[PDB]
Amino acid sequence: DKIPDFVVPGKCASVDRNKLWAEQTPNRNSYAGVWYQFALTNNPYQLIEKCVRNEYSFDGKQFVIESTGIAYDGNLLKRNGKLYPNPFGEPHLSIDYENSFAAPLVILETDYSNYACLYSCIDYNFGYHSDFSFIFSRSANLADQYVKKCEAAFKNINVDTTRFVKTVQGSSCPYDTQKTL
Amino acid sequence: KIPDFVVPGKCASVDRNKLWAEQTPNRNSYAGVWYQFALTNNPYQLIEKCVRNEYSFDGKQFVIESTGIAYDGNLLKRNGKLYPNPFGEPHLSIDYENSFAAPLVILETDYSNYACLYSCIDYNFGYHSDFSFIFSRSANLADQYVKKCEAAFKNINVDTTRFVKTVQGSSCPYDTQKTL
Repeated sequence: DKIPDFVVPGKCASVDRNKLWAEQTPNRNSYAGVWYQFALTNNPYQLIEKCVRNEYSFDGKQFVIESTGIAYDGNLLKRNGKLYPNPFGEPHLSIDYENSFAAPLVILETDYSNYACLYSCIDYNFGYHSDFSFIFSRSANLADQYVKKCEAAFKNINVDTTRFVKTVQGSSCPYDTQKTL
Repeated sequence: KIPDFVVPGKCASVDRNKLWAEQTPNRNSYAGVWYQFALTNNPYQLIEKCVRNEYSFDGKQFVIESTGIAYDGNLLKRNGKLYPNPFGEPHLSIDYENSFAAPLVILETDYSNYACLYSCIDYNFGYHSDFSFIFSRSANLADQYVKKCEAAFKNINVDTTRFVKTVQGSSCPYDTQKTL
């Protein structure tokens, strides 16, 4: 039998959230601004296929997100999101979007000015989990030195980095239009 | 050949504003204990049998203590919350410790006997998954109320043959569960 490659035997990995959480709380303003999705592992929830541009505004208690790009049907699309602390006090953020589920979102590693390596995982009741990983860049491109940092981070939590797929970005993307949606 | 909870098409349009208008003044009457009578295939629900959900309303949200027997046969408690959708959408979010949060619509309830609950998520490939539940104030639920939920789910084109009954009743250690 075959199943989606994002449904994986066993439980979600450990991932040292308290340390990350404590590193990241002082730095929220530095995480704000525009992040481009450089690559992601197979994600059946992401409605934006190409030119994925995530604009974050920090209001002192959460991030308000405008996510834009080209949808799977070829039209421009804007999605309104939020990133806020997990409501049970767990050491991670919840990422939430209009007309969507909300999920944990761990920042496995970031330097704030070039890249971010993001991770979400869910355990199922039948001995499997699904996880969803992302490489974010402050630009349309991302140098291999930074990509390799994320590769290391994901390998360290036993994520198969051959699962990453690059997202269309760059001069073919109507970013100046997207930012006005 | 794909799971029976991955269904073609978009999530149904459900008439959430009418339901929110009806329900928002009655939150207090939704508190207390609800047993899960039946549900459609759900890969997220960690409690297999004897599912007992105790709701406390604080004015703004519900706190939930869910107990029963896990899939390994051991007792389990899960902590949940049910709060208004943070974007101001006319539905609640159901959230549990160390899980995802999802929309949760009350398609129909009489507060004193039954509730018919519904969640749906859209995929980027044009299918959806929905997750439906029949709750009862008791371990059993009279047929008339089962039928009311069936009609409410059929009205939004959820295939009610997907429901499976949850173990409830004498085989269940509720007084231990109350305790957890």
